[PDB]
Amino acid sequence: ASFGSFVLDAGSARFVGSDELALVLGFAPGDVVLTPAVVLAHLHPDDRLEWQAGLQRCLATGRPVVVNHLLLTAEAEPRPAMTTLTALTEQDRVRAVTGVITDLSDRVRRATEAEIRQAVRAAAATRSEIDQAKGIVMAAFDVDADQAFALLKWHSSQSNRKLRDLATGMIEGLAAANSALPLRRRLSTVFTDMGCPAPSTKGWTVPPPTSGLIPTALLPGILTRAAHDASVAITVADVTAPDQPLVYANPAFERLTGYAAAEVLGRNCRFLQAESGDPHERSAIRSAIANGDAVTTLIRNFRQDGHAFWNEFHLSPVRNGAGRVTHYIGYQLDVTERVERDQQLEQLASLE
Amino acid sequence: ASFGSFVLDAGSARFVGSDELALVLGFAPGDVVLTPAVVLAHLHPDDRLEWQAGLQRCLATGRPVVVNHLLLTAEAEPRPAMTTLTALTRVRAVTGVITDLSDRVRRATEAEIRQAVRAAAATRSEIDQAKGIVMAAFDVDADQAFALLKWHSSQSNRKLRDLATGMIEGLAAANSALPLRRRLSTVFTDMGCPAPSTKGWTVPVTGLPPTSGLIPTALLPGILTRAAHDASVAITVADVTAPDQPLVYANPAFERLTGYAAAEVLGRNCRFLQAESGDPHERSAIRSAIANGDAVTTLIRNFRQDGHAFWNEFHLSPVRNGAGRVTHYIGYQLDVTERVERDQQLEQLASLEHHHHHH
Ligand SMILES: Cc1cc2nc3c(=O)[nH]c(=O)nc-3n(C[C@H](O)[C@H](O)[C@H](O)COP(=O)(O)O)c2cc1C
Ligand SMILES: Cc1cc2nc3c(=O)[nH]c(=O)nc-3n(C[C@H](O)[C@H](O)[C@H](O)COP(=O)(O)O)c2cc1C
Repeated sequence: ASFGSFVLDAGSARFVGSDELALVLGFAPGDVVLTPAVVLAHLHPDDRLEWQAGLQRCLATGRPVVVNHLLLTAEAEPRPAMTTLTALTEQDRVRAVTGVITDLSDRVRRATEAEIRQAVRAAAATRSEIDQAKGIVMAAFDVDADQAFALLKWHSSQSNRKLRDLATGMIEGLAAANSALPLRRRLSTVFTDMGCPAPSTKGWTVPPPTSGLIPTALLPGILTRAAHDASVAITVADVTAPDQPLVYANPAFERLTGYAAAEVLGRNCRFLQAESGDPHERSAIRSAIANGDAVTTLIRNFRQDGHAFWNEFHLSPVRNGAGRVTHYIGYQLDVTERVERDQQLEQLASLE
Repeated sequence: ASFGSFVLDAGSARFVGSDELALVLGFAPGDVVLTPAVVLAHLHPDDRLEWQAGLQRCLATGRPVVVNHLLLTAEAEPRPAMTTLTALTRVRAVTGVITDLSDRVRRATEAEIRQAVRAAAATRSEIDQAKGIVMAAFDVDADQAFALLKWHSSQSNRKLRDLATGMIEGLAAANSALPLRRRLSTVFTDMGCPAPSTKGWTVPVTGLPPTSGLIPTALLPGILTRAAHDASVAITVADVTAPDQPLVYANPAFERLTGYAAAEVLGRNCRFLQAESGDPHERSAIRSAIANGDAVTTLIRNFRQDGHAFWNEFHLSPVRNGAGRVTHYIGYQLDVTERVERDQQLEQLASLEHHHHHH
């Protein structure tokens, strides 16, 4: 049960296994004729080449051999085992080899809970925190793990930083970042603070019966109050006047842009661009307004302070009783977070 | 594998020990003459009797023998060892193989620990990933994210590592159409965490009077009618002079938000968004504010025409005619689900903090 024995004759290859050998392997003594192939069968496949070689060398050299290996069990886990081999030399020639397979299970020393905890914590102290960085990126841009992984690799190349170095830098960079900024824009600044290229700034320009249940007399006060209280920016420009000046700006516009409604009347809305308006973008807007068509524009803008943001503003033409388009309505929206995410997908697409 | 061998002639008791046997015991081959008495001197007293018997047994029987024992080390703890004895056939001599199991035993222990570390390293990576997912999904720091993972592990009676795996697998399988915070919240509840709260509130409004700027007063109705029509947020008007405060205006942004066409809601009170599930106290708060001509903001649970729910923060602004009579009310509905979902997670952490401070 603990150990078994066999003998092989060099000349005739006659293998005689003992009753104990079958028992150490998981057999009854008489069940099977014990053979070397059967012995190898109950060894872990990693042990079979060395075990065979150990025997062949004992036959060729006659010196004793010891092989460390496992013993497979049909149901249970493998047990540590050892095989010793010795030879009988007749006239400087090996006549037979006797082998002894022993079960080392009773000599195994198991790992204490303490040393395991020490080793696990040592590894946990030296780990790369990319898994956390992976989770932050996937959730921040609502992308999957693979996509989040791909982005982190790209960002490292641009920063010329180790992949793990990017993970730590991003995490402690995000932690010290300004919480008042939205997350996606916060993360992009963390990446640019580490040498990654700033995101692109290019934009684009693309193109009521009446219920009668409101008294005509009461409509102006109702509609005036509605524009005042609306949570999105509303503006009106007199396209008949010099330089298409603004004639209305609601409080939401002040909040969005930092310019007080009073101190903006009479001016063209270009001022939101500071002195950084792109010429090609201006031509698209100017051409749209002159043509009296309805259009939507994505553009970068700036508040009365330096704070930049993406602005998707829609332009609606309004006619008078004569059918002449005399005013335009502008609907400004801060769409920074959508654009930040969409730019990351552009980046992933570019990796095709 | 460090081992040594010997051969012992039966009749003459001649003992031939290998150079390797000398080294196993702790001597260069030339330093010592190898005799059976020398071998036993490096075994522990308690092994000597069993070892001698095994050697005598293999001689008489000729049957293989194995003896477990120690090897004594000068100024060091003994090493585990094992002797194998085979006879060369009567018994002409016995071949012995003394093996030092010190290395094999040490490596097996080291391997068990390595496998353990790999298991722990895997469980740490998933917790770290889930920690990061929570951090950015709800925009909270790592301690808060980790605290919420511990909280939701407690509420679902799960171990933190099992929760982490469930959240990652579940989120991956969630419906991509749901905005992330709603999506993740339903993953926690699908795993046994209790459902989020449903109770809202109603508060007053804490400005400057409205003006129409420099819009020509004649063009104002057309200009601002167009404005309310194209605005991206919902706008509704109710006539509080008519019975049951019916809806008299609703812009397309309201139609997108609720799934109701204006034609099919004009003339009805807005309560239909509550789907007959309005909290009695919340309704009374709204009624009282309206009856008093107050400006209030209300958070309430609502449902589109298709039944799907959303958190609605809608502001109520009274409109007074020339004589000062409130004739209409304006409502601005906003889907603030994602914000509310974050506030609720933050609310769970703040509730725990208060508990720790005051118990
Ligand atoms: C009602 C209205 C609102 C506008 N709002 C914005 C805006 O928010 N941001 C912006 O960059 N341009 C806006 N524009 C465009 C500018 O006012 C300007 O007409 C356009 O950029 C062309 O500028 P240019 O005359 O310098 O080429 C708006 C135009 C109108 C008519
Ligand atoms: C302009 C306006 C908009 C409203 N919008 C909503 C809404 O979107 N969701 C909601 O639950 N209640 C809304 N209400 C409140 C209900 O229509 C109703 O006044 C309230 O539930 C009163 O309680 P009762 O229905 O029990 O009388 C609104 C009220 C007004 C005047």
